[PDB]
Amino acid sequence: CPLMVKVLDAVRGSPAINVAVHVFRKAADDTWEPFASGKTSESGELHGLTTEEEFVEGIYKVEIDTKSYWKALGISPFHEHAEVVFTANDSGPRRYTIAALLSPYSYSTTAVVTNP
Amino acid sequence: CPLMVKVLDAVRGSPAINVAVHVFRKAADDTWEPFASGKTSESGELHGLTTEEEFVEGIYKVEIDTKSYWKALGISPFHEHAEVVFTANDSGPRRYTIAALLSPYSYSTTAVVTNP
Amino acid sequence: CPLMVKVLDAVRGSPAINVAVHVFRKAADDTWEPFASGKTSESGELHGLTTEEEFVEGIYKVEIDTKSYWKALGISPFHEHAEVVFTANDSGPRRYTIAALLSPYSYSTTAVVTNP
Amino acid sequence: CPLMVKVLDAVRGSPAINVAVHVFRKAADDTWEPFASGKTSESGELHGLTTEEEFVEGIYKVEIDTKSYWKALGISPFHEHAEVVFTANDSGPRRYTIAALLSPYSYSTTAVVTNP
Ligand SMILES: Cc1c(Cl)cccc1Nc1ncccc1C(=O)O
Ligand SMILES: Cc1c(Cl)cccc1Nc1ncccc1C(=O)O
Ligand code: NA
Ligand code: NA
Repeated sequence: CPLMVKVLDAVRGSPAINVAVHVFRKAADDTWEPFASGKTSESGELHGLTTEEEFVEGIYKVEIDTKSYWKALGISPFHEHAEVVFTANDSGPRRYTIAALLSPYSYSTTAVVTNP
Repeated sequence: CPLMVKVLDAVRGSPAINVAVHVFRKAADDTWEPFASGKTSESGELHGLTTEEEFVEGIYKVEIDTKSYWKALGISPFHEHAEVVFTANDSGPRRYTIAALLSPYSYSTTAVVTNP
Repeated sequence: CPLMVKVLDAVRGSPAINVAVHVFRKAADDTWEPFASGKTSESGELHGLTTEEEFVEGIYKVEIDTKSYWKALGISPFHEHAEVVFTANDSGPRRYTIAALLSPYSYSTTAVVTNP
Repeated sequence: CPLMVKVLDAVRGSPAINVAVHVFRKAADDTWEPFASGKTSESGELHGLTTEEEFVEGIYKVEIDTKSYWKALGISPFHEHAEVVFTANDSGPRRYTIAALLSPYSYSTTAVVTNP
């Protein structure tokens, strides 16, 4: 699998567990079409979203449902969700990790792109 | 000025100047309607986007055009843009500062919310 | 004011008020000598730490007393403090803003450096 | 091993490879005594720094030698190093991951503390 998502909690110092993640691919008419989805594991990670054959070049959006995560902890958050929008490019390294670090009023996101 | 956007560059240690910003508001049919737009000044700040009268309750999306910023400086970055999606004014009028700190493969965003 | 410190709270979406800050400068025997100190105001900012005359070339350490900040709000955080260590004025006088964004188990820090 | 260090590069979107890391423990006279050290691997990770028997409660400092990392890439950085100072506590979960995300003029750090 060429795409993994990892989510961390900056308030508790822990993985962010059971967070819903939705991935979309941009269609030719500029709409966002559902591509893959899941929930983070006990390690904060979501594996197996796609395959090499399916993950062709194009623009993708990863939506992390942060508002529901904070509400289940009893904490009032700012954002509706965190959105990560990027182009997949076959020239570059082949494995994409999209990571996010969550606080109630802030988030940080980075990409780690590597070649096995 | 109940909505201000501030952008910093983590590579240069400077304000991020001339960054385009587009704000949208979710309409009653669930589409994103254009609401306001502008670009950051020499201080990295974008003022004057809206007014207390026009900035009603709603779900707003602040799109910060990070790719165009980096490409103008000769850098091929990861993200298409940074998107900040939040509900505003649901407990009455507030003042919002949306800030972002930019790197080629990462960004952080936070909100400062005050009650005038 | 060639040195300013700004601190934000990522849990509340607000300035971090009443945060103690201690600045040190490395001496010719390699020890950290006390240089200046203060606390952040209602805006999260600490002004007036030093002057253009006293802020000579050197290696400086800005210690932001994050643990004491969180403990006063009822939160047991991870870090003792946040430390920012940098060489200043090695190409002539500059103005430095040291900013930090705080969560219980995380912090981000960045510098804005300008030439007056 | 109860302590792991992980370092990421926000400019290149990659692990930060071959970064020197030094760990110190605070002594009774308030000085910092060398405890363990190493260099990050090709995955940006440094394993095997200590053992359960040796990693007793106390105050520790993790110094990440970011300045040398950026200089070897040809990039002028701001900080001398990144410093992470924290108390180890036997009550909490048993495995500490200290992670840092590096840019030339900024860094973010978080702790992930979990129980096997
Ligand atoms: C310091 C910082 C980090 Cl580390 C990350 C994101 C924004 C900021 N800065 C701000 N964020 C919100 C409002 C104001 C600022 C500022 O730096 O003036
Ligand atoms: C340490 C950190 C910060 Cl400070 C901010 C955002 C992500 C991370 N962590 C990661 N980011 C990307 C890929 C992996 C990780 C990780 O911590 O395993
Ligand atoms: Na309401
Ligand atoms: Na010089």
